[PDB]
This record gives sequence, C-alpha cells and structure tokens, in this order.
Amino acid sequence: PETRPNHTIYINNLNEKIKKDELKKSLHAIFSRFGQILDILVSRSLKMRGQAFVIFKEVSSATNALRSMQGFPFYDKPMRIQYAKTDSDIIAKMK
RNA sequence: GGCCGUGUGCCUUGCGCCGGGAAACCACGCAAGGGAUGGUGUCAAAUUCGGCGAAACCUAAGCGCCCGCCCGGGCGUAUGGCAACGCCGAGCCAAGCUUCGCAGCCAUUGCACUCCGGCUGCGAUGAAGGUGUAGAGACUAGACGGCACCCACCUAAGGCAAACGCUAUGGUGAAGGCAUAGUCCAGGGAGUGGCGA
Ligand SMILES: [K+]
Ligand SMILES: [K+]
Ligand SMILES: [K+]
Ligand SMILES: [K+]
Ligand SMILES: [K+]
Ligand SMILES: [Mg+2]
Ligand SMILES: [Mg+2]
Ligand SMILES: [Mg+2]
Ligand SMILES: [Mg+2]
Ligand SMILES: [Mg+2]
Ligand SMILES: [Mg+2]
Ligand SMILES: [Mg+2]
Ligand SMILES: [Mg+2]
Ligand SMILES: [Mg+2]
Ligand SMILES: [Mg+2]
Ligand SMILES: [Mg+2]
Ligand SMILES: [Mg+2]
Ligand SMILES: [Mg+2]
Repeated sequence: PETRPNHTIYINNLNEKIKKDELKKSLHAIFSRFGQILDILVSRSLKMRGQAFVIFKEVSSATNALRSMQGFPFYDKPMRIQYAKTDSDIIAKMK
C-alpha cells in the first residue's frame, strides 16, 4: 500500500507501449504542480518495463504527488505508487 | 574426340622452416609422381567503376654479332605481343550469422540506476564470402561455390570422471566456375581496310 519516505517514487502497472522519448514528456507536465522535479528514468527492458522512477526536490513535493495523483488512469491504466525503498545514485552525490 | 611435350595452379609423398595452435592440423620454401578427394538439403542475388602484376608460347623494330665495308641477307635477344591466371581501391549483393528501427503474438506485476526474454514480417547494420575477373558479350540452371546438417577419420584444450578414460564449440574429405554444365552470339575456318617494324 505505502512504503517509507523518499524523494524517488516507484511506479508500476502502466501502458507498456509508449516510447522512452515520449513517456518522459508524458510525465513532465502532469507531475509538475507539486514542486521542482529532478530526473525521470524509464527503461523498456523486461525487468523494468511498465515501471518508472520520479524524483522531486523535497519530501513535501513527493508526498503531494503520492496523494493528489494517487491511482491516476495513465493511458487507460491506473498506476500503483510507492516510495523508492532504495535511494538513487543522484541523491547520494548531493548528500 | 585421341596421343607427345610446355608453363602455371592442385593434392599425396619425401625434406627444409624466426610462424599461428593445447593438440590434431593450418601457413610458408622447395624438390618427385597423379593412385586417392563422402553425403543430404538449402540460397540464385549484386552482377558496377577504375588500377596493379604475370609464365609458357608468338614475334623481332632497337642493340650486339658475323657474311671483310656497302648493298642486301644470317644469328641471338624482349623493352613488342597474346594470355593461363595472381591480386588491389571504391561501389553493390541471395539466403545463415553480429548488431539496431518499426509491427504482431506468446509470456512478465517486475526497486533500478552502463547496458540486455523469446519467435516469425520488412527496413538499416558489422564480420566472412562474392561481384569486379568469359572467347566481345547475353540468358538458363545448377556445384567445385555460400549456408545448414549428417557421416568417416584425427586430435583432446574446455567441461565430466577418484580413476583406464569420455566428448568437438578444433581440424581433415584437392584445385577447376578469370564463364563450369547448357543455350546464345562474338572470333578462326572464310572478305576487305587501318596501325605496327
Ligand atoms: K598432358
Ligand atoms: K612450430
Ligand atoms: K574469380
Ligand atoms: K581434457
Ligand atoms: K580463361
Ligand atoms: Mg588422380
Ligand atoms: Mg538469374
Ligand atoms: Mg641489324
Ligand atoms: Mg647494312
Ligand atoms: Mg625463343
Ligand atoms: Mg614478355
Ligand atoms: Mg577491372
Ligand atoms: Mg562479366
Ligand atoms: Mg593433409
Ligand atoms: Mg566468377
Ligand atoms: Mg579457366
Ligand atoms: Mg562454359
Ligand atoms: Mg579476320
């Protein structure tokens, strides 16, 4: 249902057809009114397909995205949203 | 269609040998013979532009030489030819591969930060191999070629085995297709004309 506070959020169960260059722009404008966004990682590989990571500036921007856009029908499919249990390599360089 | 020689290519044997390889066996340098060279299926495309190199054989202008000189001849001799054929640069190519773009189905609910599941469908791509390279040339199929597999034989590194050892993803089963089987038309047989010496 929910994991533990983190800047990055683990998203799965999505439409597995939209291209990498297209899906990055499909998440930019919709998930912007929560705060500053860092980077979005998308992979079409068998392990990572239908899965995406989204990183915000602060926890407040990440928690707002967790509640306001919870279970949004993204391309005819609702999305499962959890916090990333493992910290990203981007955040560790800043801390 | 058959004999007698010539050169070049080819394999076998016998011998050289800073080479690659674990070995088998490739690669080379040469010398002496023609006995020996698996199968089955599959692919039929690009076939273009230039350049380098060549023996046997054909020939003798220039040279030397001799007919005492000249006049004419005679001799040798490629730097002239033809050509088996050895390659090279660029473009291009059918399947089987190496890697990407898009579609389609079968899967998969998956926490990753460098990147990665299958199968058929074109399009693009690397590594072989081919074309270029036949008597001018043209078309047809095949194999002696490309690809996949099978068989025989050798070997045994890696893997397996406590171990005698076992096994190929390693090799070997010639070159021809610089036109091979064929059809076709060039060329000689069979004219005339140019160039050359
Ligand atoms: K002969
Ligand atoms: K050796
Ligand atoms: K050839
Ligand atoms: K062994
Ligand atoms: K020929
Ligand atoms: Mg024989
Ligand atoms: Mg044809
Ligand atoms: Mg004279
Ligand atoms: Mg005279
Ligand atoms: Mg002679
Ligand atoms: Mg000559
Ligand atoms: Mg040529
Ligand atoms: Mg031709
Ligand atoms: Mg042998
Ligand atoms: Mg040929
Ligand atoms: Mg020939
Ligand atoms: Mg022929
Ligand atoms: Mg004539």
